[PDB]
Amino acid sequence: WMPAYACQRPTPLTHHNTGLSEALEILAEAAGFEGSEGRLLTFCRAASVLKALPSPVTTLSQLQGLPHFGEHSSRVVQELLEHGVCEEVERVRRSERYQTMKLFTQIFGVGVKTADRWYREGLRTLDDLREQPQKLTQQQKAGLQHHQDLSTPVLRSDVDALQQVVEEAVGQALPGATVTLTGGFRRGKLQGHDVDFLITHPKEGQEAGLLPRVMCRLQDQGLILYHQFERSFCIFRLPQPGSWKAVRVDLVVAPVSQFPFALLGWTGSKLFQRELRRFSRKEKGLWLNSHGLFDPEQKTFFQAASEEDIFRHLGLEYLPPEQRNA
DNA sequence: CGGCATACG
DNA sequence: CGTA
DNA sequence: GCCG
Ligand SMILES: Nc1nc2c([nH]c(=O)n2[C@@H]2O[C@H](COP(=O)(O)OP(=O)(O)OP(=O)(O)O)[C@@H](O)[C@H]2O)c(=O)[nH]1
Ligand SMILES: [Ca+2]
Ligand SMILES: [Ca+2]
Ligand SMILES: [Ca+2]
Ligand code: NA
Repeated sequence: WMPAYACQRPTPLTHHNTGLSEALEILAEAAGFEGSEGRLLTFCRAASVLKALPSPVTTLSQLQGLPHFGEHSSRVVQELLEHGVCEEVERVRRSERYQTMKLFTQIFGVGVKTADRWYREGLRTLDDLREQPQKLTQQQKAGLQHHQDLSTPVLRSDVDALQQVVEEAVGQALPGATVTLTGGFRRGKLQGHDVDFLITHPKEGQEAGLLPRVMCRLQDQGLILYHQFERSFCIFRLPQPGSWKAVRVDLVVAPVSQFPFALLGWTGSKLFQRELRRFSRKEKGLWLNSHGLFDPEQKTFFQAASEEDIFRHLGLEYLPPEQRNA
């Protein structure tokens, strides 16, 4: 019926079980806030299964045979089908622990571990953090200062103007270098919390040393509100009607030999990529990352000229980015 | 039961 | 530890 | 939490 790995099935951005998937993803998120990566994965995968279905789930019977639905996830769906609400999910939603971990981890520079420590220390609100700035890293100070802007979704309409600014700086840094939009926008999203760009050059090796040159030029243009190599996680100044707003932008450089692997990895979704790497390793005996695909028996790397090549070498039907919304 | 993606900053 |  |  439906295969067990999310990389084996198309997953569109919009689907027929939105409410059920959102409920499961609350439990997934809450598991992650408690450090239970296994439970987070199962709830994420069960949610993703529903996203891949061709029609709404109406009755519990329709979960029989679907992968990743056991007693717990099935009970969640059952309660939503019978009452429109799942008591467990609602308890999580209104819990002080969930709400505060959510608010803290949403800060750029704050992960689960930091948020958990703050929570145990008694901290609960953004103003609690602002009042004791001595415990904050420079990254976290920037994420806290910019938090309101960064909490607002970026529009696909904003992205093109920003891509052109990046292209101009990239072209000065290295003529002929290219900029490719990746992340959720490449999967078709009309909004997102940040913009992702992948940079390369058609002559292998010319990209060496490129990212610092790009960042220096963007900084000289006054566009960088914050930046800390081949990956840069920045906060950019983006024009707005009569003003501007802070936006998170990630820049990545890859040599053209690795570009298909980097494009695949940075286009996501996060669950899709984890499932693809898991499939590669556990079903095909091959090790996948954003740089390449390694056969550990022959000790050789697969040359890829396209994403299509990578799917073929893993024995998977090709999925365009818009069907990778696992 | 073991496993749960895999890097870089 | 943070980030993707 | 679930799969194999
Ligand atoms: N956020 C995130 N992305 C990750 C991780 N690991 C990983 O490979 N990625 C890759 O990085 C890509 C871009 O990260 P992102 O957070 O901007 O993802 P996105 O564009 O779908 O999210 P957004 O729509 O909220 O902007 C993901 O789609 C995914 O392929 C991870 O742990 N977290
Ligand atoms: Ca089952
Ligand atoms: Ca993004
Ligand atoms: Ca990103
Ligand atoms: Na964070």
